Amino acid sequence: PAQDYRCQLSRNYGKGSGSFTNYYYDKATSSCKTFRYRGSGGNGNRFKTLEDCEATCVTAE
Repeated sequence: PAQDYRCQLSRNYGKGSGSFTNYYYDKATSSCKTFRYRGSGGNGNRFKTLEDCEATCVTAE
């Protein structure tokens, strides 16, 4: 669960200014969940889908 920093990076949080809603890999649950991404200040490892996120992070390990 740490092949590369692409399985780490930042999540920021995702309050939302315009809200896009993408996924991010939350390393408190070690799984991909969603977040508004904010839009204007989304400083995180954005993932379009969790199946994409899980692919690299969760399944490539």
